[PDB]
Amino acid sequence: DDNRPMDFAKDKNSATLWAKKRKQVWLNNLSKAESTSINNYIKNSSEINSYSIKKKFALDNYEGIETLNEDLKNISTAVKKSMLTKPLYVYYYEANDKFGFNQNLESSLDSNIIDEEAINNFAKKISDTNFIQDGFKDVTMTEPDINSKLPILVHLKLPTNTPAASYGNDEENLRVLIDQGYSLKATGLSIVTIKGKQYAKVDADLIKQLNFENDVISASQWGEENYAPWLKELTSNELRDINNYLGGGYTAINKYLLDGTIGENTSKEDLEEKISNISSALKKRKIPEDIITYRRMGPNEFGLDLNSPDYDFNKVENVSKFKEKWLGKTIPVKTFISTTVLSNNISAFAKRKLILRLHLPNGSNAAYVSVAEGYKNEYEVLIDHGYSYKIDNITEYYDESSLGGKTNKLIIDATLI
Repeated sequence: DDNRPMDFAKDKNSATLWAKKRKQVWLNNLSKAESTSINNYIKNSSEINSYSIKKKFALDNYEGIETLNEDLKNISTAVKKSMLTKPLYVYYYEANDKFGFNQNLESSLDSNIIDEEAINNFAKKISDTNFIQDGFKDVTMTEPDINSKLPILVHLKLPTNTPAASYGNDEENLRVLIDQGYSLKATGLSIVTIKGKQYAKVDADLIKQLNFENDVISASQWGEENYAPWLKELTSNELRDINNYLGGGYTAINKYLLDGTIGENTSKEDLEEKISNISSALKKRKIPEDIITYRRMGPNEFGLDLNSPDYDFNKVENVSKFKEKWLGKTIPVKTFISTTVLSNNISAFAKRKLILRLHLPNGSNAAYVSVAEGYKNEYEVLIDHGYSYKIDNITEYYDESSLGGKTNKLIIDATLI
């Protein structure tokens, strides 16, 4: 029950009373599998969250580890039994990395003090961005009196209905477990002093973006519902040249857009005609709400060869190089952008190491082209040529599967602009 403030602030006694009361009931409402899985999270959260990432980006017929699948499912159903009846502010310390920001926030002259230039740049970086939150998240009810090393204090507002369960082995320092599927949107920034030391306080809202990840059924229903009319209403030439692009025409078309190259069993005129028809098609029904889309990018899309030493992300140095190079950069895109609404890996591009996770905003000129017959299983959203995207974050994970290439891969969170 929620007969409490929205923000316990520094009032640990109240927060504890509320939490104890909630948690006891919640625990009595759990299955033994659910119970087991929450205790698993207590023991093993890091492994479970890492695993959720490996799993969502894996190929279709990836089996994984059974007990961890159970933990994903059971933790989620468990916490859904503890939904908030009103908003709750929660707290956690955080590092630069989680905001895709690689400038030191600490002043070079005084360790207790935030650097002014850095915090201003930070202010820019955290704006105009929905930070996807992978895995589950556990947070504190109160401003934590721990002498944190970390530069950032997140003050996160959980909305009404958020599954957020009171849990932990210490009844006097119960934590809050937040269900996966959410993103973080900054609502304010300030410097605060805690025990003589400054922190960048990021006020943010927890929000939920459309993001099907592995939910093929939902993704298909959404694509059909929003773009079937689009398909039926195409002009004959638009339908023809979209069909051509999809059927393998994309290579020549996108190459022409990239660097004007014309293999001349075609003409500049024909290439221009197909591009103009596909583009006009893509302007016909703007993306109706923000949606996360995905692309397995080849190394060339970032100036790399398959055999470039820098492409070797199994060395930490190269991941660092890549992060320093591309973090926060704006990438102009002359080509059409083929994406999918699924996080699933794709056989034909199974070993590609760069995974674009692109925030595709409402009003973008793009279409779910997989409504077209014979393409239902591609789950593809095609974006118009000429856009750009900014890189919000670069996050590595190890794809241990052989078909995936036994390699670290980089989840590149980006926003279309």
